Amino acid sequence: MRGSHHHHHHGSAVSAKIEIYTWSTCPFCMRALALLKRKGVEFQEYCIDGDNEAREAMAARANGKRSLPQIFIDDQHIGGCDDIYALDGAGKLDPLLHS
Repeated sequence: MRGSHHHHHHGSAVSAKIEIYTWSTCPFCMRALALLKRKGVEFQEYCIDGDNEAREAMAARANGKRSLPQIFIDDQHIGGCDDIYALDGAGKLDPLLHS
């Protein structure tokens, strides 16, 4: 296992689980995506263009909300575009990512 390895009882390597539900052409979704992209983190986008079933799945997790986008970090609902930009403005988003 040649290389420079960090040890601190990590066990199986796992990282932050970051999810965002979008319509590809929604300007608020686009703005949220840009922020996540600028952070350089790895994330999963659920592009649900025209998919009503997926929207209902989203609503079930997002406090019944059907507005877009909806963002989750480590299974916690963070909210929408304004919520994530607000967090960043307060210096609270990097810790969630989690740095």
